[PDB]
Amino acid sequence: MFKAVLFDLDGVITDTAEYHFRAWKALAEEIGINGVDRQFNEQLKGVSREDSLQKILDLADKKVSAEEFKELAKRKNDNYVKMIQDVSPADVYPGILQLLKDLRSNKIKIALASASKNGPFLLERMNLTGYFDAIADPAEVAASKPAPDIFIAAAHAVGVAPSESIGLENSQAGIQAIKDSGALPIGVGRPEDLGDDIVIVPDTSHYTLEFLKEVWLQK
Ligand code: NA
Repeated sequence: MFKAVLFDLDGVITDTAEYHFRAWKALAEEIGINGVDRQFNEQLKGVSREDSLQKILDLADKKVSAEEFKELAKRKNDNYVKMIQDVSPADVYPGILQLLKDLRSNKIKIALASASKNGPFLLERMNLTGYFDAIADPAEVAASKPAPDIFIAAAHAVGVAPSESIGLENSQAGIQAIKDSGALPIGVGRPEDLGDDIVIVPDTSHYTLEFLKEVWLQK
């Protein structure tokens, strides 16, 4: 039987992408740049804070000093941190609290494998801290998704190998990272995005202990 489940945060436990988008849009309005919409925002996902800002400036060929650039970037982060003060237990995705309860009661380890610099804080705001055995620190990995480093780190932190683990993700890069770690992926989304060679469920309500056990047996 699998010994651990490795969770991403965004797209699995809750939505942080909406708050990043609102913070970038507010920044662009402040500096007078048009075109930061949700389609455009697809180009900012999984990209560094600095590269995202540059893509926004390039919409208007807008030049700023190195100083101004550093401070516009920090300003957007400050706004994002303000916005997530309102996250609550009601923001947890369907199925996820019941899964955490069932994993804990069956002595299966629970770890976070997220790029979020605010993971510990967000789990505290959602009242989930007491379910998690470890949180991998994204500041300590040498390579980001699709590299396997953050999934290796999450597994190791709870005393298991990835090969003993299931990983849950909604992104192409995260699924590849789980695959290359040695863990078993179960995606949430559609195979058109995530692949034909893994099990995929259409939404998080399908993530049940019974289903995870079925997928592990059949792998
Ligand atoms: Na995700």
